[PDB]
Amino acid sequence: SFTPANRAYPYTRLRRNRRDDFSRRLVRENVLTVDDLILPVFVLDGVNQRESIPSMPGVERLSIDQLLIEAEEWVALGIPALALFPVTPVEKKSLDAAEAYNPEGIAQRATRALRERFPELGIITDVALDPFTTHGQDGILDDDGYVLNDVSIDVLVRQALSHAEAGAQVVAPSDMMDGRIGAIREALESAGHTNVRVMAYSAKYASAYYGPFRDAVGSANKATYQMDPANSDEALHEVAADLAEGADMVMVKPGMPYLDIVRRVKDEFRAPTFVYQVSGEYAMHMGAIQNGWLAESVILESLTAFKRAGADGILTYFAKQAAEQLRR
Amino acid sequence: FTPANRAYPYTRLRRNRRDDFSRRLVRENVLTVDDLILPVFVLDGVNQRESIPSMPGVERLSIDQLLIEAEEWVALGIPALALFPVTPVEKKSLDAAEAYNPEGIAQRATRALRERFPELGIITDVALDPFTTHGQDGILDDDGYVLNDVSIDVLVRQALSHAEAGAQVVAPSDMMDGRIGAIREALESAGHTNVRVMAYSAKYASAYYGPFRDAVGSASNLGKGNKATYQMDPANSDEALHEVAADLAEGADMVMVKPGMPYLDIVRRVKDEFRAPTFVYQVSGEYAMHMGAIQNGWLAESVILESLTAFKRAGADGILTYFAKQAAEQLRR
Amino acid sequence: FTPANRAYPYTRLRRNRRDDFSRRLVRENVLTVDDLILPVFVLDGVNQRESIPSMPGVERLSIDQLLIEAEEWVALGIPALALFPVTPVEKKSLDAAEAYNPEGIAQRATRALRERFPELGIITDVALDPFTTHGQDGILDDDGYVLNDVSIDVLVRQALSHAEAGAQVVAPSDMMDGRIGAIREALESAGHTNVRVMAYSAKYASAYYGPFRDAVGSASNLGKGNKATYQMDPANSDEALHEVAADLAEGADMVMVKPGMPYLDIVRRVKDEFRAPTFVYQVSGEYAMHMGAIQNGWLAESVILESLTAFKRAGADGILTYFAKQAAEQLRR
Amino acid sequence: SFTPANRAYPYTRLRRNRRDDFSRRLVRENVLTVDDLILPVFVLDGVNQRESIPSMPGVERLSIDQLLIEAEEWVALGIPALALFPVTPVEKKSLDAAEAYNPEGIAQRATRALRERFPELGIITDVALDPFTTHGQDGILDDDGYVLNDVSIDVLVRQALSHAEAGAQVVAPSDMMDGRIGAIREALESAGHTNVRVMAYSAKYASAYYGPFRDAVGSANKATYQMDPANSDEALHEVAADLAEGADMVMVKPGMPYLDIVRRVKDEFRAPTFVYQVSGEYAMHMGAIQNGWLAESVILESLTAFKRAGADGILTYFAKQAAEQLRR
Amino acid sequence: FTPANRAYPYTRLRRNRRDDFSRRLVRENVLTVDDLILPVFVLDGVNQRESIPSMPGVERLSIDQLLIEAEEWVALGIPALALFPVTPVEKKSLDAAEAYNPEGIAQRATRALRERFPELGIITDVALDPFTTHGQDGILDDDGYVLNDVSIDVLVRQALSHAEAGAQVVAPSDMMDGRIGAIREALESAGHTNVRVMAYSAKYASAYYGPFRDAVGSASNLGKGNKATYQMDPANSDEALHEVAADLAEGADMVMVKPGMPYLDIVRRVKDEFRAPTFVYQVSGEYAMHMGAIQNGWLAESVILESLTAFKRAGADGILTYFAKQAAEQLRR
Amino acid sequence: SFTPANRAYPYTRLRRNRRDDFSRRLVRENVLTVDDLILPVFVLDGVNQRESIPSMPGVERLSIDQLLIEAEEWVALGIPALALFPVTPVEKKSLDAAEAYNPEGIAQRATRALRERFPELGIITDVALDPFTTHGQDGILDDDGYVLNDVSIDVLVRQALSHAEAGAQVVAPSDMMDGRIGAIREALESAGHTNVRVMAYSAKYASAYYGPFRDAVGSANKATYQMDPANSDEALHEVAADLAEGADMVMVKPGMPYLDIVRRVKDEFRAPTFVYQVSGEYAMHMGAIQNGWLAESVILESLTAFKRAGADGILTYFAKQAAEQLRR
Ligand SMILES: [Cl-]
Ligand SMILES: [Cl-]
Ligand SMILES: [Cl-]
Ligand SMILES: [Cl-]
Ligand SMILES: [Cl-]
Ligand SMILES: [Cl-]
Ligand SMILES: [Mg+2]
Ligand SMILES: [Mg+2]
Ligand SMILES: [Mg+2]
Ligand SMILES: [Mg+2]
Ligand SMILES: [Mg+2]
Ligand SMILES: [Mg+2]
Ligand SMILES: [Mg+2]
Ligand SMILES: [Mg+2]
Ligand SMILES: [Mg+2]
Ligand SMILES: [Mg+2]
Ligand SMILES: [Mg+2]
Ligand SMILES: [Mg+2]
Ligand SMILES: [Mg+2]
Ligand SMILES: [Mg+2]
Ligand SMILES: [Mg+2]
Ligand SMILES: [Mg+2]
Ligand SMILES: [Mg+2]
Ligand SMILES: [Mg+2]
Ligand SMILES: [Mg+2]
Ligand SMILES: [Mg+2]
Ligand SMILES: [Mg+2]
Ligand code: NA
Ligand code: NA
Ligand code: NA
Ligand code: NA
Ligand code: NA
Ligand code: NA
Repeated sequence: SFTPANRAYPYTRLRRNRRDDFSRRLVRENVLTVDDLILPVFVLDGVNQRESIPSMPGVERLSIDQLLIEAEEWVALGIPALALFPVTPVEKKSLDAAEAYNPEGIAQRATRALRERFPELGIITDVALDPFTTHGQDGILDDDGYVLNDVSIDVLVRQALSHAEAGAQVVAPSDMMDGRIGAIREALESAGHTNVRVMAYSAKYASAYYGPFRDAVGSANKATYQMDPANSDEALHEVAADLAEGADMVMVKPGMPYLDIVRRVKDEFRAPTFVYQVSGEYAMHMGAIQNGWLAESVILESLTAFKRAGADGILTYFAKQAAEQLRR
Repeated sequence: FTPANRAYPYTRLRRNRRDDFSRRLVRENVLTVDDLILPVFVLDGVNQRESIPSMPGVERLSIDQLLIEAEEWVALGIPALALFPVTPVEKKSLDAAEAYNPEGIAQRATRALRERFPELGIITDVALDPFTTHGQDGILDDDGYVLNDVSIDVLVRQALSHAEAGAQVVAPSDMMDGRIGAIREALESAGHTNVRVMAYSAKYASAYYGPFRDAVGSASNLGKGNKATYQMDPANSDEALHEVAADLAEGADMVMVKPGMPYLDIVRRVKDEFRAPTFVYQVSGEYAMHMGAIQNGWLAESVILESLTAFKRAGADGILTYFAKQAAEQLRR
Repeated sequence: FTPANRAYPYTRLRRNRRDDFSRRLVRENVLTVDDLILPVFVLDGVNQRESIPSMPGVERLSIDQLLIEAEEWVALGIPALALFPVTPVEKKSLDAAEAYNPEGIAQRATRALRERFPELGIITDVALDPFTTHGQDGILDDDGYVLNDVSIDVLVRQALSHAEAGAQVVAPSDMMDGRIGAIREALESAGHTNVRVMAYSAKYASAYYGPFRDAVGSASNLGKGNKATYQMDPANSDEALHEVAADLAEGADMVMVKPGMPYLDIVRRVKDEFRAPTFVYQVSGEYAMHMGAIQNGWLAESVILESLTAFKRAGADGILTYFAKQAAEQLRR
Repeated sequence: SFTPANRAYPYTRLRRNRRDDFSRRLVRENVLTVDDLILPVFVLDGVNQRESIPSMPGVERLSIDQLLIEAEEWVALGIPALALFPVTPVEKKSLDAAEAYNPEGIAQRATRALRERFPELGIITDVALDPFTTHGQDGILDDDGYVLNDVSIDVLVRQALSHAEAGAQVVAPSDMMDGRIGAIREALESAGHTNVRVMAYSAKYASAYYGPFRDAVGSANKATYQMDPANSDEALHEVAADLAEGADMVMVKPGMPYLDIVRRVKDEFRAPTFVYQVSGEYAMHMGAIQNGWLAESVILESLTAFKRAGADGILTYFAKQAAEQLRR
Repeated sequence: FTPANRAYPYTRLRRNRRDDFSRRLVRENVLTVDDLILPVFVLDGVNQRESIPSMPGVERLSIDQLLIEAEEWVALGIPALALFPVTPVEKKSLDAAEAYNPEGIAQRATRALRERFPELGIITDVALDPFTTHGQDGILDDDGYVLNDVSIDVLVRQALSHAEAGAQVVAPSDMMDGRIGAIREALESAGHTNVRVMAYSAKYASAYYGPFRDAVGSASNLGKGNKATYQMDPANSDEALHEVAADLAEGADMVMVKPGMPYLDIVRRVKDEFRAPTFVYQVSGEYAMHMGAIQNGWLAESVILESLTAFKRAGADGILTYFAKQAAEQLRR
Repeated sequence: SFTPANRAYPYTRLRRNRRDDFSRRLVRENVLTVDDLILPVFVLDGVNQRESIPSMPGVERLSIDQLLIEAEEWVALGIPALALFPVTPVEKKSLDAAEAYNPEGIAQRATRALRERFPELGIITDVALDPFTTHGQDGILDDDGYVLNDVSIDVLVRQALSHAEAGAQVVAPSDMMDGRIGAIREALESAGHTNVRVMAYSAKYASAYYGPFRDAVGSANKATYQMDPANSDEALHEVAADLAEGADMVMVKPGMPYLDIVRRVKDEFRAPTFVYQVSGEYAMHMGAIQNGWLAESVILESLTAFKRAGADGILTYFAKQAAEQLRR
């Protein structure tokens, strides 16, 4: 913990280390690097296609060919990994979310293309039913319109397996179903996919910050599976379970509104810990920068906060801008 | 923490989430009006109201207008205001003498509020940059560096002038070393036994302060010194513990982390380690980015209470927030 | 630590190791140029460069040559130098007066560097043995023992002379009790408010110092006193905590563990318990044994960055290392 | 943890205990003894054979008969145990590492000879595939040249069993395969080898310090199984797993470059904890001593550091020299 | 502690116990001669040796005889002696003046030993009851209670007299509050900078002291006051922490728990919480009961090393033991 | 843990509470009561029989009828429980320790008699093979003379079951076999003896203090199962295992020489914790009291130490004397 060691003014003046750039640099506790950045990308069905997102200024949905073009720069900048989010055509959506495990679904096609062209680039696929359900709910519904836990997991498992077969190095189960990490881990192990990583969305909150992402993927009672914003202790039980079930990495979502949770998770478990700077966080910052209300320097400051809080890796729509600034 | 071997399917964390009643039972934290502090920008003159473009919905108010608005703040049960005077350009000087003028805006406003609303807490701002022509946070040496101890001598006089005006709380916001002890020693020696000191303990060198600078007219002074010689490096967490430990030893009744949401890990650490009354400032940048996104239709209004709930969950006792009135109103209902 | 019941085959720790990208994501620590301090050996005279056989690739440099080399150090972004003067035999005395001579090598070098490279940190060495004829680390009593408090009176004058020369940091390296407090009190009383003190807190009685002694010409004095009466016994871990606690109470801005790699457990304990800016010296012996093995072809060059990464993993904020330039160059690329 | 107890100069002067030899001796926190030393030995195939190792000055590879001769002195000095490393003849190397479990392999022959002649001397055998593969990799390779985890374990298990049958009191699995301690433990238990100790190489790093050992055994992507030098938290998960799987002792490797890891491991688990002062550490010290750059006293100082850090036992090529100095 | 889910039959704790070599490897603690302090009873006169019936094998020795025996103690490497003078009845007084007599037994013995055996540590006993006619541990008020502060004034003079005689360590054994600070302040003011103070910090009101009282002739004074007004209640554990914390703050270089084996939990707590040099006294009662049982043939001689190993396992750095010579001899072999 | 709270002389004087009996009584942290005492008793085969034990002054071996007589007083004094140790006739000793589970063995006969006459008195039976083996070793021997772990457990299990059938409320497995608590617990549960307590000898050391007990029971390499006196951390692993295996109470043995272990065990596990003040401890104290070297008050002081260290219950040959003093 912490021992103040009887430090007292004027013997102790904390301004001394702050006096010069060189000593500030020497004592600086944390630094952000390109190794910490994961770029989420919205993937379209077509060819030679890009779309602008109204609530995410500067962010484009990209067909796979456009994705391959942009990825050259992302690789050149040293961005270790992408998180793929397909924009599913409405005709492919169903009550059984079968498109989730379609070997020729966008996510699967995108993964195969990227694994071939950029063998060193990390590909993190999204294991979730809501891009594929007609109702846009995060799983299979019962008569009452409730999301069924275990039946939803059966689909997630087939989906995760389809992603491993496409070559994804990481699968990221994002729908907050209980026990899903264990079921997905059992299935990957039994199928011989020993080295496929599982990045669990462990402490994912029922948040208003997800607004712009719903515009991005075309999907605009979550309180029955996503966490209540008020709860902190509960996040520890979520992470403990996912680690026991075999997650290689655990995530807190949203990010900056939940930095205390990041801190508690890294302190308690000492495991690889990730944080999602969500679409609302990006849009809030971008909106204030374009309005000329905040300096562009808030981008790096916001990312530094994640590192200081204990995060190993950050999912951020700012990943390319950040990488550029870090280099130059 | 002990996980107690909890395992799916015996443990399913969705069961408590199934219904509103059980979510309510297990809910770990709640925000109330008792948690809110409203910062207010105070003009000289009479019948003055000015909109702040970078802070949509926030007005600078002359004192007469402040008193009128305060009726509604008190009616909503908001426990305290933090006063930030908008100092006329002509009253800035090298020596920051306006800081301790009994007829300064902060002193006049404090006297008016204390008389009109005796139960409303008034938190005054103990700082020199509103009163310096160069806009730096203290008195400069011949190298252009802020002199620590000389600045404190001015801060002390100012804090005493606030105590004399009736302020229940003084909040020293310029990051000078040892200033909490010096101000406390002066308050004690002068008989102001119960004047609270709310220390800005862990206050970071931040880009989130942009709109406040627009509100008080300081933005064009930013380049004329280096705030990194006293404000904390955003990278530093352990250092916050040392800041807080010193302010508690020096007599602070409350300790504060500034900025807010970008520093929620620091709020957590500070509350966990010291178990003291812990405050957090949701700064002008944070307000602006939320407001901009809400006005754009990019974010639902519900993000306001989500952002404030976060401060409570992280361990804060009170939150200085430009959303205080909007929040109290929703609460309230 | 809670293991969280992780069990093979559900948990396979090789999955994160499978690819470079995932290794990069989970990597816990990185070394940067911000972490490096270069010690330099400083000669009297002009156009002097001398190779040190027991430290392959290290040169003692006259000040003119130091300034020339410093251009490259600054260009690589190395934040600071630690200066070690090579005192002429004739300037050694019983009273160590050369320590505080404004025209001593350390003072002249500091003044030259501060003028030429204003942003480069200069860490001076506060110690008496470079200036004593007997080569012991302080002033001797009639029993041949180093007098604690009398030595401190000389160290104080020397630290003041460094502050007057412009040094941003003084580093008291002779293990006298209470010396941090005495030097700090003197700096404060004289107005050197911002002069940092980098305490050699947990400095051990070590055989790894051999080559440094060759560098500064002290090897033949080793037998003339007992360093074990002030330097720490290598067996003692708990004792380091007490050393550091005292130096922090006495005002050190940074605390240091010496030797480095053979004492990485101490770095860990010190960082864990105090959460303060923590420094480590990768001493001359450590440099020499790595260099000797690399030159022999017994070890790959990559051991340099491995050794330095270890300091970061153990909890060090900064590393004093004769590899600083070689490391910065690799980094850099 | 730690309470400074308001100790202050001049009331507290830490030099007082340092004043005289007798009080230094009284407060000395740790002492190295011969009980802490394990001697690694490189074992040749022949008779009347010894070889010098260019990068390990003073260290000889020894035929088993020479080993028996030298062991008399090691036993007389009180060295509790040897760690055997066979120097496999190139003709015995294969893709299936079958020589690993050959009842007449060097390790097995050496063990039987030593167990008979010096019944009280601890014998620690090396459970590893790399001395036996043609490719010198630490396991069985797939098409991509990747080391297969579970298939490699199947061989390790047969090897460990062959060592128990030869009489080894300890087997030491050194190849960083996940779950191998558990598999080896299952097999030893099922075969009735209840008392055979398992000394797990738990936190073994992807290190440059292993250079001279590769010269010693004739073997000059490890990053896919050996630990990244940057990682500390990760070492706790490695040790927790090996303890749960049944290790009687856990090891950190390299040694002095990883003393912080030794400290964390002993503090967290309070289990028998070992550390390997590797070939590079030995060569670095020996090179500087022979160059006359460092006093021979660094040997004892380096070993003292392991004790102070929390190690119960130390694998060190300095074991005989250290034992001699400790006695005389 | 984390159990790490270890479970039979995967974990069998008998495997490490199977052979001597593996037992040796995992052995957590060892006793060495460096851990031993021998208490010795010192007579006035010349050519005096007296057997102590309640302490079989222990002799009181005149100084000449002490010096002769000390040759063997030094040859075995025993680091220090604790001296306990057997004060002649005629030299006891109300004012305990004999305590600070430069010609007292303790002072004479210290001077003789320091000259003859310069490397042997001498720990003198700072206490008043050997010098009072009533045998109570300090100066009495008119109610028959030991006056705390007045007793300290005598203890200080005595500690100074020991420092002047050459003692490297003084050990204040009478349980007066604040005595460590007062003695340290006096030693510091007088220039005895390096005289160690070994505090009897947590010393209990014990029945195990019986035979020592026979050794020094105090048994018949026990009823003439109440030791429970300064010695600790055997029931109290938390209280020991407060005793030790105070003695460390007051400047003790070593802290001690008394009795020994009946208080091994206290040794553990004290070492765990303070991480300071920690000593334990295996008192006369403990020696006597072991000796009696060994002489009876009820216990094997091996219990001696078992009892001493316990002190090391519990966290002691050094052990004051009447078995020191017997132990060193076995060790040794 | 502990906060000194800046307490300083003369503001703090710890002698103040020590000034008067009443305040000493108020702050007294621990008190010994008759509820803390368990009396070990040596039980003979005959009728109207008692024997004196040379190395345990004042202690008698008693036939069951004499035991019943003495038990009236023990019950009247409030002693909660006895620990029975039969003195097995040499003719009943064997290589297979079959007498251990004889329904008419001394322990079984004694238990049935006491359970009937004093239904409220706790009876703690000894689950151990050494009173029943010809060789007096603590289990069944292999060819090498080593005590077999799992084969010894098979006998212990039958013995524990015979004690439950005789009515013993507690069985106390005293032989240091690994896993025995679990095996005994499995067997008691399967047989329907749900409420039979298991008092594990968890941290039992290879001690010289057991001498007089061996005289008492007629039995004068234990280092291969009993704990090395030097080891403390190891005791935590012993207790953790016994608790997981189902022990209702855990014990440290010897007692006063191991009070630090008592402290660590109670602090770490917060479980019912017992300590054995062994025969050597009793004889040492009794010998010094009879010699007139120590006051009889050491008896209470020695017992107080166990309470202060964290023990809930104490096995002590002083139980009747202590009970008498506590009452009067
Ligand atoms: Cl200043
Ligand atoms: Cl500021
Ligand atoms: Cl001195
Ligand atoms: Cl030194
Ligand atoms: Cl008094
Ligand atoms: Cl006393
Ligand atoms: Mg979803
Ligand atoms: Mg979950
Ligand atoms: Mg990190
Ligand atoms: Mg300011
Ligand atoms: Mg401050
Ligand atoms: Mg702006
Ligand atoms: Mg709260
Ligand atoms: Mg020096
Ligand atoms: Mg010091
Ligand atoms: Mg040399
Ligand atoms: Mg660090
Ligand atoms: Mg290998
Ligand atoms: Mg492993
Ligand atoms: Mg150890
Ligand atoms: Mg006394
Ligand atoms: Mg005291
Ligand atoms: Mg007596
Ligand atoms: Mg110890
Ligand atoms: Mg037995
Ligand atoms: Mg056991
Ligand atoms: Mg209790
Ligand atoms: Na990272
Ligand atoms: Na509140
Ligand atoms: Na750094
Ligand atoms: Na050892
Ligand atoms: Na010791
Ligand atoms: Na009890």
